[PDB]
Amino acid sequence: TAGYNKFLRPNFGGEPVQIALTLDIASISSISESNMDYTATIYLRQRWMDQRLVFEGNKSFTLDARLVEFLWVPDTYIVESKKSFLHEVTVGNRLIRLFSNGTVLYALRITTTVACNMDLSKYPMDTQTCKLQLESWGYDGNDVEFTWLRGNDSVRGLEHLRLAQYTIERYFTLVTRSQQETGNYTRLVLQFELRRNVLYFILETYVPSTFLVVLSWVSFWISLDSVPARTCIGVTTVLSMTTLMIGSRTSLPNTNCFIKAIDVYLGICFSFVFGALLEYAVAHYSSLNVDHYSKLLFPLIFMLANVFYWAYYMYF
Amino acid sequence: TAGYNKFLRPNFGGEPVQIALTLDIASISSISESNMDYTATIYLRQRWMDQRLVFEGNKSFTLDARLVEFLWVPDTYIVESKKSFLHEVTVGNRLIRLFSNGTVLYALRITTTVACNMDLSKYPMDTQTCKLQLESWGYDGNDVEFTWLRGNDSVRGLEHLRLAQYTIERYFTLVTRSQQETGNYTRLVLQFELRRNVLYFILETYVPSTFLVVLSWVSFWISLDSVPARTCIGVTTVLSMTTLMIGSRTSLPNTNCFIKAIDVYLGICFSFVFGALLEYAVAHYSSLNVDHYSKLLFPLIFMLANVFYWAYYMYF
Amino acid sequence: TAGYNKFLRPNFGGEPVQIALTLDIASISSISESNMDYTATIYLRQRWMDQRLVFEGNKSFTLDARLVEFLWVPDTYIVESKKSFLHEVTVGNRLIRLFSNGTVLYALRITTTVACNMDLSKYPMDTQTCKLQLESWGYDGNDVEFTWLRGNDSVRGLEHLRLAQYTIERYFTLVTRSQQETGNYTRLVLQFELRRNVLYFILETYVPSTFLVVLSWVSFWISLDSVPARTCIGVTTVLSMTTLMIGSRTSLPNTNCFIKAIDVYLGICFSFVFGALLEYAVAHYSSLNVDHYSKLLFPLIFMLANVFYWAYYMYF
Amino acid sequence: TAGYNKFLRPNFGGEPVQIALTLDIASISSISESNMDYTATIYLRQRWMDQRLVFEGNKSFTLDARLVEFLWVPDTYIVESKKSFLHEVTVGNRLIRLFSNGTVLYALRITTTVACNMDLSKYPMDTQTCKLQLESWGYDGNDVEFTWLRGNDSVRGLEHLRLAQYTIERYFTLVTRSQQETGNYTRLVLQFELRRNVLYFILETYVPSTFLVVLSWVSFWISLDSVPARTCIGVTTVLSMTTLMIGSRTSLPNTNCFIKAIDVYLGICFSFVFGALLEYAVAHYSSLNVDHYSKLLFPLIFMLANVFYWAYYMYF
Amino acid sequence: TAGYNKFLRPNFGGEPVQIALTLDIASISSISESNMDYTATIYLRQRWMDQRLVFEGNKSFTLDARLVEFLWVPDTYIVESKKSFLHEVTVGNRLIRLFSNGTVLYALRITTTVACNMDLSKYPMDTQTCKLQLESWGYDGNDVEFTWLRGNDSVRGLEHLRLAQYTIERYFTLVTRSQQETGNYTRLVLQFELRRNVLYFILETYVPSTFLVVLSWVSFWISLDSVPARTCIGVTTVLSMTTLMIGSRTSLPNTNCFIKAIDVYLGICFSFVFGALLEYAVAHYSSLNVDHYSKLLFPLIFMLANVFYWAYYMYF
Ligand SMILES: *[C@@H]1O[C@H](CO)[C@@H](O[C@@H]2O[C@H](CO)[C@@H](O[C@@H]3O[C@H](CO)[C@@H](O[C@H]4O[C@H](CO)[C@@H](O)[C@H](O)[C@@H]4O)[C@H](O)[C@@H]3O)[C@H](O)[C@H]2NC(C)=O)[C@H](O)[C@H]1NC(C)=O
Ligand SMILES: *[C@@H]1O[C@H](CO)[C@@H](O[C@@H]2O[C@H](CO)[C@@H](O[C@@H]3O[C@H](CO)[C@@H](O[C@H]4O[C@H](CO)[C@@H](O)[C@H](O)[C@@H]4O)[C@H](O)[C@@H]3O)[C@H](O)[C@H]2NC(C)=O)[C@H](O)[C@H]1NC(C)=O
Ligand SMILES: *[C@@H]1O[C@H](CO)[C@@H](O[C@@H]2O[C@H](CO)[C@@H](O[C@@H]3O[C@H](CO)[C@@H](O[C@H]4O[C@H](CO)[C@@H](O)[C@H](O)[C@@H]4O)[C@H](O)[C@@H]3O)[C@H](O)[C@H]2NC(C)=O)[C@H](O)[C@H]1NC(C)=O
Ligand SMILES: *[C@@H]1O[C@H](CO)[C@@H](O[C@@H]2O[C@H](CO)[C@@H](O[C@@H]3O[C@H](CO)[C@@H](O[C@H]4O[C@H](CO)[C@@H](O)[C@H](O)[C@@H]4O)[C@H](O)[C@@H]3O)[C@H](O)[C@H]2NC(C)=O)[C@H](O)[C@H]1NC(C)=O
Ligand SMILES: *[C@@H]1O[C@H](CO)[C@@H](O[C@@H]2O[C@H](CO)[C@@H](O[C@@H]3O[C@H](CO)[C@@H](O[C@H]4O[C@H](CO)[C@@H](O)[C@H](O)[C@@H]4O)[C@H](O)[C@@H]3O)[C@H](O)[C@H]2NC(C)=O)[C@H](O)[C@H]1NC(C)=O
Ligand SMILES: *[C@@H]1O[C@H](CO)[C@@H](O)[C@H](O)[C@H]1NC(C)=O
Ligand SMILES: *[C@@H]1O[C@H](CO)[C@@H](O)[C@H](O)[C@H]1NC(C)=O
Ligand SMILES: *[C@@H]1O[C@H](CO)[C@@H](O)[C@H](O)[C@H]1NC(C)=O
Ligand SMILES: *[C@@H]1O[C@H](CO)[C@@H](O)[C@H](O)[C@H]1NC(C)=O
Ligand SMILES: *[C@@H]1O[C@H](CO)[C@@H](O)[C@H](O)[C@H]1NC(C)=O
Repeated sequence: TAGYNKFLRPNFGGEPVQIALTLDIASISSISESNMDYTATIYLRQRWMDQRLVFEGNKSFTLDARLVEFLWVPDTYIVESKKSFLHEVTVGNRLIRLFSNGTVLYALRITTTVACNMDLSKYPMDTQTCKLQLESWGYDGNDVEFTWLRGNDSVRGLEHLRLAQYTIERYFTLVTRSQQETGNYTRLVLQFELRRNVLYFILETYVPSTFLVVLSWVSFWISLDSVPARTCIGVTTVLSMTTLMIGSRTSLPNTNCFIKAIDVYLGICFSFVFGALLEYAVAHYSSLNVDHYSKLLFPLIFMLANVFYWAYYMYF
Repeated sequence: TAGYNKFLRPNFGGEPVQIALTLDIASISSISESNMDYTATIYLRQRWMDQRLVFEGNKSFTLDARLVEFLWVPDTYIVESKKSFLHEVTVGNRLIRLFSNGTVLYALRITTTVACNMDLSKYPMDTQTCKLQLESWGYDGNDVEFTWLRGNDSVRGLEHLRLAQYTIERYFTLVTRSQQETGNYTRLVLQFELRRNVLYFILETYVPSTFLVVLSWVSFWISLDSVPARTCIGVTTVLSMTTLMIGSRTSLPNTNCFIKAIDVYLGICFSFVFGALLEYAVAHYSSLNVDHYSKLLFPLIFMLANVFYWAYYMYF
Repeated sequence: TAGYNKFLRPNFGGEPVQIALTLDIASISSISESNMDYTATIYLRQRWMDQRLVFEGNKSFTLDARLVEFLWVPDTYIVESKKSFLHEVTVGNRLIRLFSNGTVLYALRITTTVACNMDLSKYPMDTQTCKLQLESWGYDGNDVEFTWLRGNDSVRGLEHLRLAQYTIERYFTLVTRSQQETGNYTRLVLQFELRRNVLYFILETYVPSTFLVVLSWVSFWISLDSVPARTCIGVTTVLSMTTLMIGSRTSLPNTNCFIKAIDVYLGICFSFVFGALLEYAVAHYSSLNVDHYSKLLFPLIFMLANVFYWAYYMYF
Repeated sequence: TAGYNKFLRPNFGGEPVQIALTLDIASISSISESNMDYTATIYLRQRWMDQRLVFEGNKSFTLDARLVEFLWVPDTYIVESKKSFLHEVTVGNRLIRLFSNGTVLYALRITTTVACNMDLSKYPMDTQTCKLQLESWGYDGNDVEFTWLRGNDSVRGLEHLRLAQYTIERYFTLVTRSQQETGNYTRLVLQFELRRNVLYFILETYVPSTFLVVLSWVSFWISLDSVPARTCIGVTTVLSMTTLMIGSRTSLPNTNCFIKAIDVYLGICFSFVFGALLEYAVAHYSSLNVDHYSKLLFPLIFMLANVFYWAYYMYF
Repeated sequence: TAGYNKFLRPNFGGEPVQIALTLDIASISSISESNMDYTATIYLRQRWMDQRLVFEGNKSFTLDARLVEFLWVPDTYIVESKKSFLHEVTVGNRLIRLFSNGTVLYALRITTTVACNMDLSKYPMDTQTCKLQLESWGYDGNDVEFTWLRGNDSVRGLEHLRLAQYTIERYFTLVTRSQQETGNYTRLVLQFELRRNVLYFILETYVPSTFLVVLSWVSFWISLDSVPARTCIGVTTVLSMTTLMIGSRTSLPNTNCFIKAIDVYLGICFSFVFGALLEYAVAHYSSLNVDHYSKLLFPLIFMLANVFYWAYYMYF
């Protein structure tokens, strides 16, 4: 039998081993944009056929995890894993199940940290297509062929997963063929699109900015004769805009090097406030008309620009 | 005897193994709302019957932990564990106790990090029903049946536990039947309701906000003739409200994406201050009556709104 | 001999093993009030008698640490340890010493993190009685009896330890009997009282608050005729008190949920400043006497209140 | 055969083992300037010839990773590694491939943290030449000779790598000879120049500073007759410059002890603002001409100084 | 031969083993004053004579690291290590070299974290004499005698090490005799004096404070007639001094409980500014002479006090 053949894959020499995969994401622990990765716990299930491990019977038997050290198991590995570990809570979280016809069920609880590149250009409404790829580290396509057990039904838990900030709406599984120097491999890629919620940032960041712009508009009505009111409203507007900029800049650490969307909108609001103050100063200098015309020109142009920005960042 | 049968569960083929469970939470190390989990140390005790491990005698014997590697132990596992480890202080923290009739006592010190979903909508008075679920990773309900030794007496230490911010008032144990693709499992769920203290946030955050609103009310009495006093009181009110908002927003990191309760109350206070300032400005503009009427209208309506908010967030 | 009896404790069946303990705290690495624990390195020494490990001779012999895997060692464990590890610098930091009459010396370097509950009510002058408890995880009092080798002598290094913020003044060792569900255990508890230094917080936090209150007192002498000086002194007082409050609140993270002592004193100072400003405003309103009477009333009452607070928080 | 000769290197005594190396940087996880290191995942491939491991055949065979414990593998090590670990996702990420003529392919997934010294003098445009050096820890040049399989081809993935803040433009591999006390070693050094992006810091930090200097220039046009406008513009300029300095100083922790470039430019801008304010004060004192001459002198000299600084920090 | 004698030290019974030590600090990774320790990577080399490991020959042979598990190696350990680990990059970073006459070379790459007590009284110019002590954990002076191979030449890399903030100027090695309860041990202590750079803190913290004091001096020239200029200069001075105090207090976390030197100097500057403001207020009150006399008295006394402070904190 397979005494010292545990190093030899089933059908050592000839047809490769067809391993069917099943994934069950118990929970996506975190999604770090600063480190550009995601930590998630998965229930990796693999099913192959070992002709040397067959027996006479009708039913299957669940064996201890310590038997894994005596049998052959596929060298499955996450392609873009930075740090992963099999859970050892009480014993090794390994399920091994031997079947009559040779089927071997191998289940593991793996907490993995996969790095998916994130483009934060449309940061408030960005959709990140993050992938979890499983491949054989040592055995190429001529030795191990990885396959999905039930297509897109193989992966479970992603449909009902609701993260803190993101939400999976479209996930699917593919059987790609990776071409490396050592050889050709069959890679199983489960890719899912994480879309951040849109309402939170609007009601918590965009609404205060709109209120600041409204206060800047109101600042036009107050004239220079009432210097206390003008000074107070200007101080409040400037201080609130500075605090809003600070709060927006402190949400995400200085790690990204792209042009964001919330930053552009806040810069537009700050530029509008600065231009309003500069126009008030210029009107005062010229007087010692324009303000009345601005009181009607600013709302229409500002609303049109806001609609243009929204149409640009939602549709095209 | 069970020479190589340590991989075989007791009564391998036929009736399952009835394992009685006992829990003893020594300490809940932390409760992280940002990561939405809790780290706690538990004294997991399991009792089953091994017919192959029986002997002739009357008394029980405590064996070394290293004997665990030679016997069969259940593959108990925490369902929602992110990171757990058996303590190795001097030796492996394992108690194995063999009995005359076949009873096996298996005790472990496990520091586990279980993720329980937290809803922070009523954040100052939120009650989180966090669960600790134990299940067999490999053996289904037809092989291992998990049971509580003494019902709700089995779990000890939760009644006398007093955390820093929370307090357990109602905890109970259930025997649920989890239906997975591999098979049906008997899960033991100890769920406990953690209720945060109510007085600390009221006396440290709500009271300063009430004092700020009182100062805003007092600002009405001071007229425009004394510009220094009005300027000082307005500056103090605005600066204090901004600092209070900053302190409230820095307590919890930017991880939750829900509408909180302390945020709503602080926003109401900020809106009241802003409306008071705007009404003062409008009254000054109209004069160059309303303030006297407001001095009587504001207290009653404000108190009624506060009572309505309290009744909404305490009862229904 | 004890071929496979390494799993069997000495005198397996009958009188228990009397293990004498010796502790040597090399350094208390940290004392975290936010996590409510302390990390310290200890030189754990255990001495028992193994009748099966006796030989003919007169002298003792130091054996390699790898021999520990072949002998029986007590399952000593820290009762409230959150994370501990035996040091592996070059080899395993284990001293095993075999003696002629059967004495076995077992020394380990253990960096442990013990959680001791901290009451921060009198935070500037709090004394925390933190304990380090050693117990047998598996063997009860009928199998292993833990004893202190030399009573309060046994523990060394605590008398000469001077931490950054604390100072041990009274430490002692007790032999308690813990009653658990599994059985009764002999626990060795070394408890030490850590007292924080009193002068640092007085000279760095209380003195600036006293200077702020003195400046608030001086603010009474300046009249309303010199509006620049009054405005400057008021701005300086308010800004300094806000900065002092911020610095006091940022020293300890938002983890405790108790009423502190430094917070109470700073709140008293802030209330005094606010009351001084309010009284100045009320006197100005009434004039358009009281201030002169206050200039004499405030010092005596303030000093008496400070003495009462000091007597309350030092003696009773 | 090589029964106990796994401790003996191939050709034990005589000609050394020629090991050909291949590197494949899957991802550079992080580049920490505060800790002055970089964490990256590499696919280390080694090819040597074991005369004792030859067999009769024509094709190669991929063996299990557990066979590595039975064969001889080179003691390759990263020279400046602070913390590294071979990935264990499902099994040990080891590829072992035995060939007919004796070639042995050994592939490992290693996440390493190499410390490369960073000179942050020209911090916005600094180019760091960070190295990854592989050497034999035990076997000197007379026992193991490390060689690159394909010269600069050998390393793959660096050309297409685009980090968050840096960009590799020139990387190359060298075979150096390290002279140590124990012996002479053949070190394989892959050194790559990481150049930080230039546009982000200009458009996000330098542009606000330029706008602040422009506002300071505009402050000259406003005269002392309009004290509200002058006070507002001065307050805005000072507050904005302080906030910009704070934001620049909070980007990098207080770890470097060098004279940076962004700090010098921001200090120049702050000195310009302070000198403008001082000159305005001096002109007011002298009046109770210079400002008109300054309105023309400042732009030319400021632009020339900026061009000189740019030429200094880009070319020489 | 030494079949089971690997637990027995060479010359088991009689003369002790003379182990010659060699140190090579590859890099001091960090020096944490908050935790009062330093993390550094060392190349620990030990040379002893094993009479049972001799063979017939003329040359030495480098054996695999896995042979270490079969031989006897000294139980060297860092006396004040909080956390250390032998590097496992590809294999165990162990060099074992057997010689003809019995010499055994044992080299290890150890990243260690040694706690050296730090006195931050003269914090800007503090010199910390931090030690790295190596001792035998189990074998006393009658079993293992640790010796330096070449005295001060034994340690390499410290002379050319230039850290971020510190600089080693005087390091030396000593053979001390530690007296413990178990026995007397030969400890090898390499102690080095780390001196922080003096110019960085002067040009980045002391220079802004001096500029603030200069601005406070200039504030005397401006009279009360120009209230805008006086208000602006006072606001700038107070705000800049507060920001400088905040920046100085945020450099080091609230962990030390000593009287620093930079804190004393900044407090002196703050007291000077406060006294200048108080003297201006008192002069204004008395007028409604002193300022002219102060304009000459302040520079000389301030310079003399600064020189006295410098002489105190540099020489005696
Ligand atoms: C023992 O037998 C071995 C196999 O039976 C022999 O190894 C092979 O040796 C040949 C040549 O000696 C190698 O061919 C080269 O392989 C290179 C790497 O694949 C090729 O480079 C091309 O491909 C890589 C990968 O995509 C590109 O990155 C690169 O830019 C280029 O396009 C060469 O072009 C060439 O084909 C062959 O790869 C080796 N096989 C393996 C598995 O390494 C070995 O030489 C024999 N030894 C003796 C002494 O006879
Ligand atoms: C060797 O013997 C094995 C067992 O004796 C055989 O394995 C079984 O094979 C059958 C069909 O070949 C499997 O039946 C299917 O199982 C699917 C998964 O359970 C079912 O899917 C349904 O259930 C899942 C889980 O709830 C849902 O997620 C899914 O949406 C769907 O509702 C199918 O509907 C179908 O029943 C059976 O499960 C296999 N058993 C195991 C333990 O995997 C094996 O085929 C035999 N091999 C040979 C060569 O004869
Ligand atoms: C095989 O032999 C075993 C021992 O020889 C048997 O185990 C014992 O079984 C008896 C009853 O079947 C147990 O008695 C109960 O134990 C409970 C737990 O101790 C008690 O509860 C009380 O004490 C706990 C602990 O303090 C409290 O928390 C609780 O609130 C309550 O006050 C019960 O009151 C009762 O005494 C005994 O404990 C078992 N021993 C052990 C070591 O578990 C076993 O049943 C035998 N099996 C067969 C098939 O005969
Ligand atoms: C058993 O055999 C061993 C080897 O066969 C012997 O070890 C050698 O012993 C000799 C002298 O006893 C050593 O020579 C010295 O080595 C020093 C270290 O290399 C040299 O120092 C110089 O080089 C170092 C390293 O560059 C510099 O840092 C230093 O400043 C100086 O420039 C000495 O100058 C001198 O050569 C030799 O190194 C040993 N070999 C090894 C591998 O250690 C051993 O003595 C024999 N024992 C007996 C009992 O006979
Ligand atoms: C078996 O043989 C063993 C050794 O052959 C015996 O162990 C020794 O037992 C004697 C007394 O029974 C111990 O003497 C005491 O040791 C104390 C600890 O050293 C001393 O305390 C003094 O020294 C310590 C350490 O510096 C100080 O901290 C303390 O304050 C005090 O000054 C005592 O004063 C006294 O000497 C001896 O130490 C033991 N040896 C060891 C290695 O532990 C053992 O008893 C024998 N058993 C039987 C049954 O005969
Ligand atoms: C899964 O669904 C995707 C669409 O989201 C589709 O492209 C793919 O073919 C599906 N895979 C299978 C085979 O079910
Ligand atoms: C434990 O308590 C819960 C809640 O009261 C109850 O539903 C359950 O039946 C109890 N279990 C036992 C066995 O007492
Ligand atoms: C240790 O000290 C405590 C406190 O003084 C005392 O109660 C106890 O009895 C002492 N133990 C011995 C054995 O000296
Ligand atoms: C690798 O590239 C460097 C830089 O061009 C060159 O100096 C070196 O010789 C190259 N090595 C080989 C073997 O091509
Ligand atoms: C090492 O140098 C120190 C002085 O730096 C000296 O005290 C010591 O004796 C020297 N050791 C030897 C043996 O060279």
